[PDB]
Amino acid sequence: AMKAPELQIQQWFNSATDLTLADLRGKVIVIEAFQMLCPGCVMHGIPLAQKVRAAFPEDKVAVLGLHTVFEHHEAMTPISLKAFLHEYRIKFPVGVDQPGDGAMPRTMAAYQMRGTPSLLLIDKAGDLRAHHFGDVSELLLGAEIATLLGEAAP
Amino acid sequence: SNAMKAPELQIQQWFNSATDLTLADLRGKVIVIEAFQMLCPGCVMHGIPLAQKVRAAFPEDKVAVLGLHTVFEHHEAMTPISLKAFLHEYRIKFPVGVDQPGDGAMPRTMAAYQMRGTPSLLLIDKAGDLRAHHFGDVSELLLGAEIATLLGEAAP
Amino acid sequence: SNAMKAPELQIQQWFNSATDLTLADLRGKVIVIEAFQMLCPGCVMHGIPLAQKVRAAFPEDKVAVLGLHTVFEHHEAMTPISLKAFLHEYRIKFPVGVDQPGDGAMPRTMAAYQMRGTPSLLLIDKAGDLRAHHFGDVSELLLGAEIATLLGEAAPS
Amino acid sequence: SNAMKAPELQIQQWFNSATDLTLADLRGKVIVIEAFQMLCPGCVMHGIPLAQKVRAAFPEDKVAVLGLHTVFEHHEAMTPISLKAFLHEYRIKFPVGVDQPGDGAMPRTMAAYQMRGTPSLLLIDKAGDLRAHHFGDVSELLLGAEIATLLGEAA
Repeated sequence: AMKAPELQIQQWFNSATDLTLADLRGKVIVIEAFQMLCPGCVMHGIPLAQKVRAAFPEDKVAVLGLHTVFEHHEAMTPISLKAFLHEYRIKFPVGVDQPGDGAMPRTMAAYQMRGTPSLLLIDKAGDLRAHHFGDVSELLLGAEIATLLGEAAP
Repeated sequence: SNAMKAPELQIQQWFNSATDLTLADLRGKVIVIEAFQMLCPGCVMHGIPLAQKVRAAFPEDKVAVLGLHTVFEHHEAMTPISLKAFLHEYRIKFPVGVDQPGDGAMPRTMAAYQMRGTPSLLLIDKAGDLRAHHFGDVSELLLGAEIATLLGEAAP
Repeated sequence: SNAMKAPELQIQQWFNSATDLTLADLRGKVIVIEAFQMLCPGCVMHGIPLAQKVRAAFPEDKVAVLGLHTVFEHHEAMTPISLKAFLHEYRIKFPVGVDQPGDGAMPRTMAAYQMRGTPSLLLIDKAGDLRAHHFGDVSELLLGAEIATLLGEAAPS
Repeated sequence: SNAMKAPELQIQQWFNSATDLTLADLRGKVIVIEAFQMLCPGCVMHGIPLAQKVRAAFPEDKVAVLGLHTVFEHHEAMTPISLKAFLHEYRIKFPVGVDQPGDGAMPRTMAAYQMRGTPSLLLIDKAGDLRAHHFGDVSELLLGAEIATLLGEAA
């Protein structure tokens, strides 16, 4: 039906461990898929993910970044991303999506994302429940997160 | 004046420019230089958009707008390959010069101008003298006033 | 036993390789890894020519030879665009992996292996265990002896 | 004279030098210029060591030794960013000038001297005329002889 595909991560930043979705079962998971050089991610996507992180507690809601480099690959390598996350004070876990055989990296391809910024919501069972591309109403995102937090744990 | 000649640009490479621009090529124009780092949040939010507003407000024949990429930290994260993509993604079309690597962390032009950080905005007159040097937030009213003052002066 | 476990490679990208190579992929081969920086004079003068001799002296079916670009200084001078040109000019044709950036200066695989600098030469047995770890100058007679010893050992499974 | 006047250097940036050096600055000294690319194996193995051998054999006051980084291929791989680190790693301390990038692949000093490739070694006399232009391997005996001859000529 709707099981969220496993993350395929080359390298994690801001994380002691190699996080998987299975590690996060029982939490609502918000994934911000972004490119560090995408003006919409920097202006809207990343700040939204920071608002979510600030508005909901860690024990109930996981917020993750997924750096899905599908263009200008040499300009946005993990060494660039490391500096990005430092300069923009981004503290939540951020996974480098595993580069693919072509332009799109593996997690992006598995989720059939249209590009960036994309926001994915996974429920406590690990099912994919929303997938927003571009601008997101904060009111409606809040509504969706609440709907998922009000559901029973597996 | 007690004004002094603007030191010559020391550029490693140019983006968005058919030629290797010098301040001497630009003699007779008022020159606006936006010194920035591409991973500096204040440069991306305020400094570059301000330089674009100047470009849109004044004609090319009268006012030159240049970007100067002055990387003084995280050098490996802001190499010319990254800058090229950044200019493309942000649709920045005016000429942008990569400042040459310095003896230490600060690059050559930045040091020559004794710049204190980024974003910094420099204004050079028709005669090639440095007339303003702003670090950080700049009032658009004040900036327009200064540019008009320099435009109102007789060509050299 | 003196056979410590070999950490999994943490690589950002590969040159001269169709696939993302892992040590698990290479199980059953003796693996020689040359960890180098492209601007390190000892790597250019000695380490890389040694890796190429190993590659020429042993068959690909039995011995894998891998380069690991472990940039721990002057990071901006030794980025992958620079490495690509270096591998071309020096005709280095075996797979070369760029070590992932670390928390600090040292990259991740280099730190995992507790390397002292470059060049370093690491030898991993058919079972995936680290068996030698040489820093700097290496005796070709003694390295050839170590590779034979490892090749002499029974396959795993 | 006998010999073509050496064309002016067209340098984007100098390393290991307090000033923007010119051939005119060095009138009255014999000048040895080693044109090289930092990723060129023959430059690293033979050309730069030769320049260093010259610098060690002859006093600073009589013989100037300059490097000229003439990047004509893999341009993006050998910028001054990478050259700064290379000079440090290899402990090259003599003045090194980045040749001004050209319109095409060849930078401007390289094109002005019609160099065949790297390493190339140029010899300029005390009067500023080009007296030798070598490509690839150079005989140290021959080079020493050529330098002595130029050093033997009047002011």
